[PDB]
Amino acid sequence: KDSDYKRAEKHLSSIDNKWSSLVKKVGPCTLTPHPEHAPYEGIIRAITSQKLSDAATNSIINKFCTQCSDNDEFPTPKQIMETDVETLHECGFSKLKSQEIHIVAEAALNKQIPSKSEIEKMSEEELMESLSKIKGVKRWTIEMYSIFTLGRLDIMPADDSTLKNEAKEFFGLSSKPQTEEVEKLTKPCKPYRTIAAWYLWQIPKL
DNA sequence: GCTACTATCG
DNA sequence: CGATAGGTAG
Repeated sequence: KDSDYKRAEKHLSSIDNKWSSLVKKVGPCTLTPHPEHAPYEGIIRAITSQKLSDAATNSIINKFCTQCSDNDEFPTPKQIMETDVETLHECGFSKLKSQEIHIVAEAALNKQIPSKSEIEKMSEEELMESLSKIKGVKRWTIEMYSIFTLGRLDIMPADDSTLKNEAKEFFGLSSKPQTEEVEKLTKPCKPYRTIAAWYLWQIPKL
C-alpha cells in the first residue's frame, strides 16, 4: 500500500520531466481510501459528492451521520429507509440524490448490489457495466468510488472537470482538453494513473 | 462581500 | 431545457 505509493511515485518520476517535477514539489502521496466501507456506503458518499467540493460533501455527510444514527456511525441501510426524502433533503442532499440514496439503501437491503468480495473481482470495465445500472450512478461516480473507497491504483478520471483544468496547464494546452485527450496524455502513467490524478489534483495547493 | 464551482427528470 | 446540493477559493 504505502509500498504501492513508493513504486507509484518512482514510476511518475521516470516518465517525462514535468511529472518528475510535480512529484517533488507536491511530495509524498497522502491519498487515504476506505475499502473497509461497505459498497452501499462508498456509493452514497460518491453520489453525495456529485458537483460538490470535498468540504461541502463532508459537512453534508457529517449531518447525515449525526442525525440518522446514534454513535455518529454511518447510517445503516435500514436506518436510511426509515428516513424520508424530506428529512434526507434537510441534511444537504439534493431532492434527486435523496431519492437515489434511498434506492441504494433499499437495494443493499435486498442484496441487489454486488457484494464487496464480488466487486473486488470485477475489472473496472465490469464494475462500470454493473454499477451504471443504478440510478444516479455513472462513469464519474464509479471512478470516485473506485478511487476513494476501493483503493484501485490505475484509475484515471479523465472526465473530471477539475482534473481537466489541471491537465490543461500541466501539459501546457491551449484549451481545456476533452476526456479522450486526457486519456492518452496520461497513458504513460500506467499502471498508477490514480496516483497521477491525485498529483494533478494537488496542483491548486501550490 | 459575491460568486462560480453529476446525473436526472417533467 | 434548465433547475439542482454547499463550503470556500479567488
